Amino acid sequence: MDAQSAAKCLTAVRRHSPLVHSITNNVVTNFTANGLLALGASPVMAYAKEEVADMAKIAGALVLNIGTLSKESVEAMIIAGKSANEHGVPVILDPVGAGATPFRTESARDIIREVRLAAIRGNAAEIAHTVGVTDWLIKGVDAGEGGGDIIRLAQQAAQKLNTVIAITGEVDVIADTSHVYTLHNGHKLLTKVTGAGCLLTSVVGAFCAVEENPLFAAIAAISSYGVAAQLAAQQTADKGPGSFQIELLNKLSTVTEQDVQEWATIERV
Amino acid sequence: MDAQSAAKCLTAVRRHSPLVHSITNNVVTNFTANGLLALGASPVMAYAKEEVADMAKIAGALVLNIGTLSKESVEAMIIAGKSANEHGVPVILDPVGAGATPFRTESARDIIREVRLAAIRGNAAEIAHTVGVTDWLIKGVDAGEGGGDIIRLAQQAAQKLNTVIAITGEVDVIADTSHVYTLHNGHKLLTKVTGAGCLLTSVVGAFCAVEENPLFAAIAAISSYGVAAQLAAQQTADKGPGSFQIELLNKLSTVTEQDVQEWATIERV
Amino acid sequence: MDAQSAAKCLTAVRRHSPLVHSITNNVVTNFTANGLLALGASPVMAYAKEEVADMAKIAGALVLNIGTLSKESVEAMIIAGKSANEHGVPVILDPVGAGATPFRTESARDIIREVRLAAIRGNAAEIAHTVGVTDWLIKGVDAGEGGGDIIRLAQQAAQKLNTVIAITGEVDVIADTSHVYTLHNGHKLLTKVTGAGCLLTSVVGAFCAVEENPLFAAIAAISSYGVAAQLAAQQTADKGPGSFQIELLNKLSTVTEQDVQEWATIERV
Ligand SMILES: Cc1ncsc1CCO
Ligand SMILES: Cc1ncsc1CCO
Ligand SMILES: Cc1ncsc1CCO
Repeated sequence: MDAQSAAKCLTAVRRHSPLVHSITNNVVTNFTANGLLALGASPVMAYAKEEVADMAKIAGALVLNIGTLSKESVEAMIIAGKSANEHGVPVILDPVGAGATPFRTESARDIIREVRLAAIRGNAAEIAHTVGVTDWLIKGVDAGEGGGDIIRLAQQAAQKLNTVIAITGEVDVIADTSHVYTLHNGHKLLTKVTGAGCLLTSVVGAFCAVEENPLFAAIAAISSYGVAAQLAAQQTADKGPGSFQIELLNKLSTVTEQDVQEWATIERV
Repeated sequence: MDAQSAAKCLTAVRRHSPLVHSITNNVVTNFTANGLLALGASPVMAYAKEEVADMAKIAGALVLNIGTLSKESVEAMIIAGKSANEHGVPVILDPVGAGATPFRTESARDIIREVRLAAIRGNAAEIAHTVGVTDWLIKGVDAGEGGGDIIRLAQQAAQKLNTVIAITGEVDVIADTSHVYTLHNGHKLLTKVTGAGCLLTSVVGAFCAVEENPLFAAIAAISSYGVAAQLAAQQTADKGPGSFQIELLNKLSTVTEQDVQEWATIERV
Repeated sequence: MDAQSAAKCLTAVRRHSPLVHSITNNVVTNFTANGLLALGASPVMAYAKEEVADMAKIAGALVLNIGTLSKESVEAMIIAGKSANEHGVPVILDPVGAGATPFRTESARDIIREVRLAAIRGNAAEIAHTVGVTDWLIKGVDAGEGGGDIIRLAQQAAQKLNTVIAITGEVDVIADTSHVYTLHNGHKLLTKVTGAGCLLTSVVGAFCAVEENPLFAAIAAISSYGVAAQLAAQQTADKGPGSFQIELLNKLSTVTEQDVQEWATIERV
């Protein structure tokens, strides 16, 4: 895929306005919903065991996030995932905090055993503890803590689970069983807005609802989000993280196809 | 009622600063509270069964919203409603998603059987499944999917439950047992801000706390909110949904009596 | 302590970026996290009984808030507090609504019996019902409902629990077993932003993670927050509470040491 192609998937999402069902944490519910609305999609949050199966079956995509998990919410995520798997609705997982505490690592591993996933998104450490692999990294600072080792972790995980693995960082690495790509987009102010990464996972869900190949959907989602963020930072930079949060939402609704073609960097490895 | 009268109820709300108790969904808690504070009221959220009855009895109004309901939260809403009914505190209901899943339709019907309501607010479909009536509509696009049929649904529901029914849309229809009105106010950017409709339901609650006739309170609440939204969009328009959300809050605190008299359209049918 | 000293603790917080674990209400989760990120700290929310002990032990500080409490969340706060007490992590408590309903007063008293606290923050009424003392006051209006009586309540509570007591109001009163101070900072627009007080409690937590004497940490935290708020209001004033919320976040990230030295008023009694 290329910048031109990613830009086309963005226009598709806006034309179809897919329904994205989220079972997420309570620190990012409002931001995630506002971001999806700004982008042009339709968000819906539902967590009760008596309704998740019914809501998941009528959605375009299902997004699972364990940020502030509980025994009952993990049980609901699995019931919802099974329902989506039965009706052909792509499911995306964000294993927030996997590795930080055993309860999170356990819940993450349980979900991947019971639900077939179209994609998994998180930092290096979160992905390694979820799949149970090697190569350890949190995010990195400068120079280079290892690029080939991250590329290797991504491919190994993707091959074992037969899904798409997107490891985010200053440089994004995305891969499926037989392909690997590195992405250069975004701005550091995204680290000062809670839920920024989570919103990205939901946007990936929106793109998967309109593009059949999950690898292409993920690449187009991450490239579009990153360009919106950079353009927002240019207008937001020395004002602060408060103004950036608001301008990010504005840009998610005004970013064009030409913008993505000009500022998104996609490289096949 | 007229624009002049609606404008007077707004000044009343600001003078009394009523305490509005909300039992709502976790996607709109922060926005709903900030909007009520901006308007000039006092919000309070409490959901535990061991305290809802005590909190409801000291409030000026009670607002129930099933956006992200659970078995226990529906039970709490009913305990709270019964307490308010015992101490003369008006109760308002927003049956979010009624009809979307059977669990939501069931919970909505259970609440209206056990609690006496001053008003119910939602779209056409939500109102029809909650009361169990005819006439089906989601929101409409252009031309006219039927105005008289919506007017009929509103009056039928209002007569059966002896309460006020407010069906929102590009054109708002409000009615009680013997009166019907259509309202023309607002801006479409309200559809790009999550919780915008919910905030409106809470504002109706604030107005009911200071005006004895619930039909008049609802008309004045919806007219004032809509004018604040239009004035915000004029200053927010080509910047985006992010800037609009912030300007809506600003306008809820600066909108005047003259503003409402000039831009709110109220028509008795 | 003085303005010069408080300013130094601010730079410390930004250099260390402490991890602050919050077990709080769902009306202020997003705002609290964004404020901590803006300030320069690292927030983490976790509420499940199967993980709070593990998360608390690796944090720099623990913050407990009963704003929208439940039977299970109070149980979790206590398990988390015990763990922090075992690993030397300072714990801060915000007894939101203590006195409003017996369930809140009871839960607040249970926490102070089971957990050793570095500090407690709330209004006069909340502090009196939590500790079970005299002197009653909500916030005050003008003239003077009693300054010496508030000073007395603070010292009595601090002596009995051997902790720091911070009673907020137009004038802030902070004290420990043998010292008392009054602080003059902030702006009234903080009352129009939900979670403003709660964010302050979390900021106190961030400062306690880097300064050994909790009294000094609290003084420096409250002075810095108040100066950021005043500077934001100067740029936000006649636009509204919406713009202020956003500018407050901006200022929490741009406020300097010189700013605090110039606009914070600290007086030892
Ligand atoms: C997006 C969303 N999901 C359940 S409630 C809600 C807020 C708008 O009612
Ligand atoms: C409005 C509200 N209700 C319970 S907590 C809260 C946030 C301010 O403490
Ligand atoms: C700060 C925070 N705590 C648990 S989830 C979360 C949102 C970012 O994932």
